[PDB]
Amino acid sequence: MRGSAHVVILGAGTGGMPAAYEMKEALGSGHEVTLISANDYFQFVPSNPWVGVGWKERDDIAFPIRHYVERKGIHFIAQSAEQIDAEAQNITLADGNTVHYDYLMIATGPKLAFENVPGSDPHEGPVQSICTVDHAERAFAEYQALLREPGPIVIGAMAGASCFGPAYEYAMIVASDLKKRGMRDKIPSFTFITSEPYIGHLGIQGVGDSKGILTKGLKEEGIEAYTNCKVTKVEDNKMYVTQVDEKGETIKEMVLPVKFGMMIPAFKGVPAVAGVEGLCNPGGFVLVDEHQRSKKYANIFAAGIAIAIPPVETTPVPTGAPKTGYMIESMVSAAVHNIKADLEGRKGEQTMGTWNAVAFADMGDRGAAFIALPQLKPRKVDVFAYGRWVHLAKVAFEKYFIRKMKMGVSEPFYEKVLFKM
Amino acid sequence: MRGSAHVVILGAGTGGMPAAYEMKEALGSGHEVTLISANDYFQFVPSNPWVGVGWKERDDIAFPIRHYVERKGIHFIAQSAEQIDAEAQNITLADGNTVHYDYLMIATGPKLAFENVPGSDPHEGPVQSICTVDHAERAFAEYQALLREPGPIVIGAMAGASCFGPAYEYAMIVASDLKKRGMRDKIPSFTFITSEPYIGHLGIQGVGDSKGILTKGLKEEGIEAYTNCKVTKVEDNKMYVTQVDEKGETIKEMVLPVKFGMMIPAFKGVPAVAGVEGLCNPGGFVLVDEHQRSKKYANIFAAGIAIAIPPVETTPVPTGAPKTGYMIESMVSAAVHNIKADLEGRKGEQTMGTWNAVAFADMGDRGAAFIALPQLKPRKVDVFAYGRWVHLAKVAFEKYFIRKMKMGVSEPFYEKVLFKM
Ligand SMILES: Cc1cc2nc3c(=O)[nH]c(=O)nc-3n(C[C@H](O)[C@H](O)[C@H](O)COP(=O)(O)OP(=O)(O)OC[C@H]3O[C@@H](n4cnc5c(N)ncnc54)[C@H](O)[C@@H]3O)c2cc1C
Ligand SMILES: Cc1cc2nc3c(=O)[nH]c(=O)nc-3n(C[C@H](O)[C@H](O)[C@H](O)COP(=O)(O)OP(=O)(O)OC[C@H]3O[C@@H](n4cnc5c(N)ncnc54)[C@H](O)[C@@H]3O)c2cc1C
Ligand SMILES: CCCCCCCCCCCCO[C@@H]1O[C@H](CO)[C@@H](O[C@H]2O[C@H](CO)[C@@H](O)[C@H](O)[C@H]2O)[C@H](O)[C@H]1O
Ligand SMILES: CCCCCCCCCCCCO[C@@H]1O[C@H](CO)[C@@H](O[C@H]2O[C@H](CO)[C@@H](O)[C@H](O)[C@H]2O)[C@H](O)[C@H]1O
Ligand SMILES: CCCCCCCCCCC1=C(C)C(=O)C(OC)=C(OC)C1=O
Ligand SMILES: CCCCCCCCCCC1=C(C)C(=O)C(OC)=C(OC)C1=O
Ligand SMILES: [S]
Ligand SMILES: [S]
Ligand SMILES: [S]
Ligand SMILES: [S]
Repeated sequence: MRGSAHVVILGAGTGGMPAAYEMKEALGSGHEVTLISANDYFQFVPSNPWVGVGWKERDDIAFPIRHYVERKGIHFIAQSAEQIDAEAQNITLADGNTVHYDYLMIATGPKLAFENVPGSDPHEGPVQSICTVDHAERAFAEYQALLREPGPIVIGAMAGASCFGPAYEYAMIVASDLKKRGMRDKIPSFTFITSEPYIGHLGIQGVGDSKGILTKGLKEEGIEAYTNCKVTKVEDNKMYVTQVDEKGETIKEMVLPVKFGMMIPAFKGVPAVAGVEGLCNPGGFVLVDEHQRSKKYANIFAAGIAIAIPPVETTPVPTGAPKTGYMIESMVSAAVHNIKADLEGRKGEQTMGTWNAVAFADMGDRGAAFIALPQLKPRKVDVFAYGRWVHLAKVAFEKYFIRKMKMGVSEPFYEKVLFKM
Repeated sequence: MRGSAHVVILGAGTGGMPAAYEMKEALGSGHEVTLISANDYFQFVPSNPWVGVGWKERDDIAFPIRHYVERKGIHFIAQSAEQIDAEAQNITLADGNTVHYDYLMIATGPKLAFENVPGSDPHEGPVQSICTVDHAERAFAEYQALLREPGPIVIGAMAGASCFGPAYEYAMIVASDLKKRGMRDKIPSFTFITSEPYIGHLGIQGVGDSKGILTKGLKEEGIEAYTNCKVTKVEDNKMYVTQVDEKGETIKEMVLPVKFGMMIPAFKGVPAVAGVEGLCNPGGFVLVDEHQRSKKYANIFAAGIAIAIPPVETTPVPTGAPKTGYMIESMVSAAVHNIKADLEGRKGEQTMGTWNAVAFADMGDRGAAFIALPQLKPRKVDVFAYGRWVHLAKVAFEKYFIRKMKMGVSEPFYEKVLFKM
């Protein structure tokens, strides 16, 4: 309302949860902040692969949101938004109730586009997913069914995927867990299928010696790897795969039996956001400027996986570049700053800064990680790391981020200054 | 003097040059800042290996100091200090003139301890050095003599060395340059000799896969490598090397003929500083507290290679851990802050922060670099990088640091925030 603007944050994930706290800290008691989310709990997404192999449980990586945001004066609605009317500035919830906003910050993450590959939905066949804790639990249940009745394994990433690290991580920890259980020798075949033009491309044209290291890692585990692949369908417990050459021409088709499978799907924008006229590209991603502001609606901002970022290359099989946590938090920080600036008679000038990708993977006792910036080469930083210390750093960061999601954030967010003293 | 304290910075190197500018910026026109240095020019030390193979010249990496510091109100004395009387607070210069100080910041870098190995002084025999531009020029002259009359090459690091990267870099670029000149096949033997307990230890117990990468790099260049070595003498154009086992017992002695040689020497404190009673350890390094303040004299501070840092391990052949640029600048920044604090009735609380080591090496088209922190394992960051981008980053940083040494510094110093936007 006038003089007391209502800011709604849609989606309580890696971007949206911090966005809610930061928005309320920034605006104070004179304004209303409402966080709306499909789930009543927060989950630490990067730990889902471990849930998928039974190395972690839901309770380790997830917690109920309400009390933590409410104690900060933030309203919480645990309902999915089904429609957004950008003209009237009304959000229609799954229960049919309506929420009006003065500013909207979209942080809705990805729609997991299983529809791209008929039969690939985790509920339709043997190809599972570890992108959410619900799905990771389902993946682990199927993994146990595999242990009871061993059969072919296929892990990888679909055409159009932008999130490749977790596929490699999952393959490695499944292989590891099999060995632990003395079951590895009972698997007839273990295959890695990816849309990447080469192993370790990771949607970022490689980082450090990711190609050499991941290539050798898969080989060492007896995992046969295929690149430039797209899955045309999953049917009768078989994955139908087409492999192309540099020019997109078929060099082979394969039919792979699958007892246990996990393929990272392509991401699209969620339906309620994609459905807003003029807001998004054909993929459903919000078209925003450098200030995280929608190009169509001046009072809609967006951050996280939900925003559109232009491609920098065109791979033989479509692939996308990942949108990772540090860049996401930079988007959130900028959006919050610029909304506040708007509420104070200014055009905020803050941007997300330089494009970058960062990621951790934990194989158990040791981890891998990378940092790449900016997007195109030659880069200013292009590094891949491996070792026990990376495992320890992942453990530490998870513990930290979860505590911060409970205690609240406000500051820029980062402890780079704390560990450098 | 009273109400107008005189601060003297001794040594105009990586630490001292910035220290002079930062001190004057911090104190302003009410105080006097004098920079005293043995040479009338600044040199960018990390580029010396390239001067040593003729890939760079003195004029590329060095420039006269006077005008740049004087235009900032800093007094410049291009004389070596020969004696320091800490009681009277008087510095005796090489010309016999005396300079009084109220505060002294020692930034005198290393004494190159060739005396540890009889015959190893660059002027005494074929074993040269690339630690200074004077010496690197001499190394290149001898390298040309090698080209005229090919013979055995021996490159490496002496017992007690703490600076290992440049030995590997130099070996690699000499091998590279030989190939360029079609002379590589004319070298009867090319040997790498190091006090490190293993290749790629680097005085920091390894970083990333430094061991594997440097091991393979030397092998690829046909360079035979020996670890756990100390040179007992250089004589009649032969290097007498003793190799020990884990327990320091001789497993062999070797006598290596040398036509062209380069061994990084051990570092000690410079004589004028080491000669100050109670100031230093037996090695000549200033014993300081966390605030960079001498433990003996409250008005003497120290930064850079000149300070004592306790060892964290005891290798079969003595080795030391490197003191590198980012940590050095942190020492400088803290010293300046705490001297100013003293001049304003306070004990400055600023410290150099977390121990870390960083380094670049440039092989021509591609570079290597590492970051390790803190000193003991498991680390919070332990990374090794290689590629064209590292070459480009080294070129950029050199260009930047040299310009900053001409234009002046004041700020914390760093552009991490500039390239992240
Ligand atoms: C398996 C996996 C591993 C990853 N590993 C890393 C890593 O190591 N490092 C890294 O930096 N990044 C990693 N990422 C990438 C990225 O950081 C995460 O995907 C991150 O969670 C994305 O944040 P987000 O805020 O954009 O979306 P999300 O965290 O997915 O949050 C979206 C939120 O919006 C909600 N929502 C969706 N639709 C609606 C609706 N219509 N109405 C209301 N709410 C809705 C969702 O329930 C969810 O709470 C990983 C990603 C995955 C999937
Ligand atoms: C070959 C080489 C390569 C290196 N590579 C890297 C790298 O890649 N990355 C990195 O971060 N670090 C690197 N270092 C390590 C370190 O950063 C440098 O040695 C750095 O120059 C040390 O800074 P300093 O200020 O302590 O000493 P210096 O830079 O050596 O400065 C000491 C100054 O004191 C003067 N001085 C000495 N005695 C007296 C006296 N009695 N009276 C007056 N003045 C005196 C000297 O002339 C000199 O100007 C490298 C070192 C060397 C030798
Ligand atoms: C972060 C997301 C992107 C990637 C996700 C998943 C990656 C899976 C990791 C597979 C790699 C396993 O293979 C592993 O790699 C490194 C090689 O560089 C080796 O380790 C080697 O380098 C490391 C440091 O980096 C040294 O500490 C070690 O002594 C050395 O042998 C391991 O001996 C090898 O077993
Ligand atoms: C910084 C100071 C400390 C070290 C100083 C001097 C180091 C000398 C460098 C010798 C290494 C040369 O060997 C080189 O190493 C890397 C392997 O990791 C290889 O490069 C490999 O990893 C890089 C990324 O890191 C990839 O871009 C490349 O595609 C891959 O092949 C090169 O193919 C090999 O030729
Ligand atoms: C320098 C080499 C590795 C050490 C990096 C330490 C800190 C970076 C952690 C990466 C990370 C960031 C930044 C991050 O913002 C984030 O989102 C919350 C993650 O999880 C999804 C991350 O894993
Ligand atoms: C993250 C991987 C590598 C990129 C690092 C970029 C900036 C760091 C440069 C290293 C360096 C620092 C910090 C430094 O302070 C310094 O002294 C002036 C150097 O020269 C001696 C350096 O080479
Ligand atoms: S998923
Ligand atoms: S990734
Ligand atoms: S030297
Ligand atoms: S080094």
